[PDB]
Amino acid sequence: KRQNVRTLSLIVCTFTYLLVGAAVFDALESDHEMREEEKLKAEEIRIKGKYNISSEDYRQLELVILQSEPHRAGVQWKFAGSFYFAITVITTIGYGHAAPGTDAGKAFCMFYAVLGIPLTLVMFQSLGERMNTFVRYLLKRIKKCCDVSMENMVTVGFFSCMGTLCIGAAAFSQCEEWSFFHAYYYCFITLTTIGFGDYVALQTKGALQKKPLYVAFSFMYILVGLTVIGAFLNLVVLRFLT
Amino acid sequence: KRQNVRTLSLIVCTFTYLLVGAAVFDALESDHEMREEEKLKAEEIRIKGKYNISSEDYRQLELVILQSEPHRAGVQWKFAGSFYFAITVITTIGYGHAAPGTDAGKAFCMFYAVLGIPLTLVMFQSLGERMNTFVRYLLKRIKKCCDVSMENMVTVGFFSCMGTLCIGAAAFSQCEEWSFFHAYYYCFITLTTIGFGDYVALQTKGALQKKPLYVAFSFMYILVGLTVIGAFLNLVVLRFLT
Ligand SMILES: CC(C)CCC[C@@H](C)[C@H]1CC[C@H]2[C@@H]3CC=C4C[C@@H](OC(=O)CCC(=O)O)CC[C@]4(C)[C@H]3CC[C@]12C
Ligand SMILES: CC(C)CCC[C@@H](C)[C@H]1CC[C@H]2[C@@H]3CC=C4C[C@@H](OC(=O)CCC(=O)O)CC[C@]4(C)[C@H]3CC[C@]12C
Ligand SMILES: CC(C)CCC[C@@H](C)[C@H]1CC[C@H]2[C@@H]3CC=C4C[C@@H](OC(=O)CCC(=O)O)CC[C@]4(C)[C@H]3CC[C@]12C
Ligand SMILES: CC(C)CCC[C@@H](C)[C@H]1CC[C@H]2[C@@H]3CC=C4C[C@@H](OC(=O)CCC(=O)O)CC[C@]4(C)[C@H]3CC[C@]12C
Ligand SMILES: CC(C)CCC[C@@H](C)[C@H]1CC[C@H]2[C@@H]3CC=C4C[C@@H](OC(=O)CCC(=O)O)CC[C@]4(C)[C@H]3CC[C@]12C
Ligand SMILES: CC(C)CCC[C@@H](C)[C@H]1CC[C@H]2[C@@H]3CC=C4C[C@@H](OC(=O)CCC(=O)O)CC[C@]4(C)[C@H]3CC[C@]12C
Ligand SMILES: [K+]
Ligand SMILES: [K+]
Ligand SMILES: [K+]
Ligand SMILES: [K+]
Ligand SMILES: [K+]
Repeated sequence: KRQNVRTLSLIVCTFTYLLVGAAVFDALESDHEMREEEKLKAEEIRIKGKYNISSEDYRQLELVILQSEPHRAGVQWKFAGSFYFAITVITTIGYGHAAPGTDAGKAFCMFYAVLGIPLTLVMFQSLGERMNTFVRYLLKRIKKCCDVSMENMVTVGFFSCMGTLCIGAAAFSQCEEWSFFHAYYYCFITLTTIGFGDYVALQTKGALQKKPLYVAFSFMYILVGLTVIGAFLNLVVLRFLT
Repeated sequence: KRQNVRTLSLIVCTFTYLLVGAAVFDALESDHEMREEEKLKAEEIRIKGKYNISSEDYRQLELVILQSEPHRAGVQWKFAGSFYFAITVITTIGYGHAAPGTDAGKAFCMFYAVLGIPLTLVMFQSLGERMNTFVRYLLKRIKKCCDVSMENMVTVGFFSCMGTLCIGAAAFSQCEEWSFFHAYYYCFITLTTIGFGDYVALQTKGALQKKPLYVAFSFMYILVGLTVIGAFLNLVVLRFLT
């Protein structure tokens, strides 16, 4: 019946989209990955030959460097670091810069996520609804000064999202030595709750302990962007959900 | 008015929860992080003293090791690797094992996420609704063989979630050299779309190219668990949402 027809039609489209994306990603990244692997292998071979590093100690050095990578940015388990980790956990971002090393800590993190995800989702939904109402009121007032259609609301939301993305990209590029495109990409990744972790803010020269204003601004920007995205999402998707 | 009262009451509870979580995480991880940092610093100092490694070349070695970490697991941009990356992107997991290195690739990934997230969400919601209806029908048939309350449905969903988590943990522990607790934690992280990236499957001895059955089973388990979690989320969260 329809329900099954729609359920099976969605699956086929999703599978086709996944296949197309995988094919494009392979065709675009195979040569680059091969070249990077060749260059890295040549460099490491040259370094090993020059320094006569033993093969057994190479694995130990790799493990030490990998384990000490988060520690090179300072102390990541202070009050600011713990707050950042909790914010990433509740928002399902998963940056991966710092992870618990204790089984009890892992269990506590799991319980924290379980007890916090629905509350954060409900709060974000309420904030998005309130922002949508405020935006509608502002648009009505502006039109009176100068009825509202959906398309106008959709365009206003898209423009607001683009402006927020541009502002965040400029702010993060002018305070962390990042390119405009790289900052925009990082902001988009952060606001979509994906969290690749390739670019992580508040990880340079101990900014988590010496720049409280920057941390506060980053938290405010993250919350504002999440609220903005939660309105565009529920005003284009929730209509077809139920 | 109530609306603002509820909106402001949610915020206070969320902030208190964040503060409590940050305090607990700090009090639980400060000493462990300090000990790990001290041990790593001592080990690296001893290694540098023994091998007489120059300071300038140490940064180059660290950069080479960091850039070559994904490549140590094989080829991550093949058909299987591209499919895995696309699956992680559309599901907003963000493992971070492989990331694009080209600006055009990053733009394509951003467009892919934008065009794929709503479709995946709608498909997951439909699958969860269908599974919920099937579970209700099965429960009614079982009760007839031996009306349904909401508490019974919640208990059945929780039991199904626990069973799926246990099965996935056992399967991933018996095929990737992992402990039961670590496998359970990794499965929980994967199913919540957090994606810390500390534990990533299909990254050992080139399993992405030599074990197609394992990759297919992992994909099926991920999809099933995502549907199961989405169903429970629909039961608990949507009733209080609208
Ligand atoms: C196993 C997992 C999925 C459990 C998830 C727990 C939720 C069912 C709880 C956790 C936080 C709760 C919320 C915390 C705070 C509030 C504000 C509260 O508002 C008021 O008390 C003032 C307004 C009014 O009088 O309704 C209404 C319930 C609500 C949304 C709660 C609804 C139920 C929530 C989402
Ligand atoms: C209404 C729209 C179009 C504009 C919104 C105003 C922005 C232009 C302002 C509002 C908040 C500002 C930010 C608030 C806090 C900071 C931290 C501040 O950092 C420091 O002062 C310490 C580090 C340093 O020395 O750079 C640098 C500027 C910045 C990013 C500000 C940049 C300019 C921002 C984004
Ligand atoms: C209704 C909305 C607008 C409430 C917004 C609340 C903010 C004003 C608060 C909430 C969380 C706070 C942050 C939580 C944690 C920290 C780390 C804290 O760092 C330390 O305590 C160590 C470094 C130092 O000694 O300054 C500095 C303040 C800061 C950035 C706080 C700044 C003020 C913030 C952003
Ligand atoms: C900028 C971003 C937010 C754009 C998001 C795009 C969505 C508005 C699109 C993308 C995929 C679309 C879905 C793709 C497939 C289908 C199945 C389709 O079902 C059928 O064609 C059979 C049943 C029927 O006849 O209705 C109904 C619409 C729907 C849910 C579409 C609804 C609109 C969706 C969610
Ligand atoms: C109804 C519930 C209670 C049980 C569901 C059945 C499971 C016990 C089965 C169903 C799918 C099975 C998996 C399907 C595929 C594989 C890949 C398979 O890998 C290989 O054959 C190649 C690698 C190797 O040589 O180990 C190892 C077993 C495993 C994980 C299977 C383990 C047992 C599973 C989870
Ligand atoms: C309605 C539902 C049940 C549909 C389920 C579809 C699956 C049966 C398909 C969809 C995606 C497929 C996978 C997509 C990609 C790959 C990588 C592919 O690897 C290669 O082509 C290189 C290695 C080799 O030569 O085997 C092996 C098959 C596999 C695991 C496929 C196995 C079969 C899968 C899981
Ligand atoms: K992530
Ligand atoms: K990550
Ligand atoms: K990582
Ligand atoms: K997510
Ligand atoms: K994520």
